[PDB]
Amino acid sequence: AQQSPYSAAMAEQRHEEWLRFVDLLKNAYQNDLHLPLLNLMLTPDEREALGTRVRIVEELLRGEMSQRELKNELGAGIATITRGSNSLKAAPVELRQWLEEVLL
Amino acid sequence: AQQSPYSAAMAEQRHEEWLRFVDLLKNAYQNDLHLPLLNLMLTPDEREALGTRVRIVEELLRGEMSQRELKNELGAGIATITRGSNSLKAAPVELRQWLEEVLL
Amino acid sequence: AQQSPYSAAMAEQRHEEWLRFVDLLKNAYQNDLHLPLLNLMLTPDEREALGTRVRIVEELLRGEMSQRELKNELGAGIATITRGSNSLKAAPVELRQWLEEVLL
Amino acid sequence: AQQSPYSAAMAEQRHEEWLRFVDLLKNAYQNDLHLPLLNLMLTPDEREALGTRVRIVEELLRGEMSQRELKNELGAGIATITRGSNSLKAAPVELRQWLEEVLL
DNA sequence: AGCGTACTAGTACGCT
DNA sequence: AGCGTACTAGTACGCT
Ligand SMILES: N[C@@H](Cc1c[nH]c2ccccc12)C(=O)O
Ligand SMILES: N[C@@H](Cc1c[nH]c2ccccc12)C(=O)O
Ligand SMILES: N[C@@H](Cc1c[nH]c2ccccc12)C(=O)O
Ligand SMILES: N[C@@H](Cc1c[nH]c2ccccc12)C(=O)O
Repeated sequence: AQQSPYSAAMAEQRHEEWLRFVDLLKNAYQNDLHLPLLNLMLTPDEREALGTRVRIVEELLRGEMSQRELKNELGAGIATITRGSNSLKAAPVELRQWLEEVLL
Repeated sequence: AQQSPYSAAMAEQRHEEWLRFVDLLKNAYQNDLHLPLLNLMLTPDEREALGTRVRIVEELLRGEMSQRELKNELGAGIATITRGSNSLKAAPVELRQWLEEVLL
Repeated sequence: AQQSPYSAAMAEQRHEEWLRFVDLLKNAYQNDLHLPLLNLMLTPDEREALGTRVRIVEELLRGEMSQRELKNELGAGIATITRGSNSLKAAPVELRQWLEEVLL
Repeated sequence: AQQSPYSAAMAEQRHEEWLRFVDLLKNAYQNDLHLPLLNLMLTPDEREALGTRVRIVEELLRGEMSQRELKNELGAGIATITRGSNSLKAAPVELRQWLEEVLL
């Protein structure tokens, strides 16, 4: 939400800035300053939502439990598992297969 | 927005789920799959908000422009600059001083 | 609003000046002069904002009403409840659990 | 600032709530939870402003330096010393004289 | 359906 | 005079 422009016009300024973040975080990891950087850059709520999403993504690829079970284990809405499910469908083959290795 | 509990109870699990994210992303960067991973894990809006926060944090450390100017440059609400400002106050000395190197 | 520095520089002096306040107020309570001391030391507006914050913090721990409700009851902006909410998230376990005793 | 009503009407709700704070802090001091309580209740900026005010009040009573000097030592505006000066004028005799003991 | 929370809008006010 | 920041207004959006 950033006053939703859907405008091809400047959805561009708010991407090169995102890449600047991606790069800075990159250095942070290398200097071991990623944790405080992520504490500075994300809110507590964002960090938690992210915790849940990795579990969802992991378990989905794992496929050892129905989505209804996953939702119970995590205390999540089913909508949130579907978001992971559809996103995963769109992820590149490379990413999906690398995830099934590290995450499994 | 996950049933806000402040609950000493399990803010640890979701916290441990969050650390699982931190580690995975760590690997992603190392394997050069961070970009799609972050495209899979965050929504377009989160990516953008993050772009703006790096700018805010950078310009605040830089301290060459008032916050009223920063707000006009970024098209942000003053409240968002204050969140960065207060957060920065809370950041570790280590982090603030490294940011002022890479980010300046 | 005192020349926001984040400056490792002297955030200790002003911090040590702040601790001088904490100790003086301590004495005030013990001698029953806290009320005028607090009338001397804070402005009318700070006292009032503080009244609203205790309510927010109390009601959030209590967790019996939604934040939309809290906001109407108190005539506050939602942003002010979120500040309380996030602040509470960061409070030590000792504090949150004692608050839930005296404040509930 | 709380949308400035000057209205004798409800400047009252936003006083009994303030007394609730004064009382809660009281307990906090007794149980040694005043520090985290004050970290939860005040913003960083409020704590710092408070450090400066105690110094101002102490030094004014002390009267060993002109106000122009005080201002330099503290890096304060002269307006801020005048607020202290005028407030001190209005403080009860009891308070002023107790201050001159503990603070001097 | 409801709820928590980050955000752009634009104020007041304590400070230097 | 200028500046930092807490606030009421009311949005969007991720969540359960
Ligand atoms: N940790 C910050 C995250 C944040 C939100 N908005 C920001 C703007 C700038 C920098 C950081 C932030 C917070 O919880 O408030
Ligand atoms: N890219 C995903 C991000 C996401 C949101 N919720 C999720 C839950 C699980 C995994 C990913 C997500 C999206 O925009 O929808
Ligand atoms: N420490 C809190 C102080 C605060 C501001 N607004 C609040 C509302 C409720 C409770 C605490 C607060 C902060 O800096 O944000
Ligand atoms: N009661 C004082 C609070 C105050 C503001 N600035 C100060 C400076 C010094 C001492 C007290 C103060 C007032 O409303 O003005």
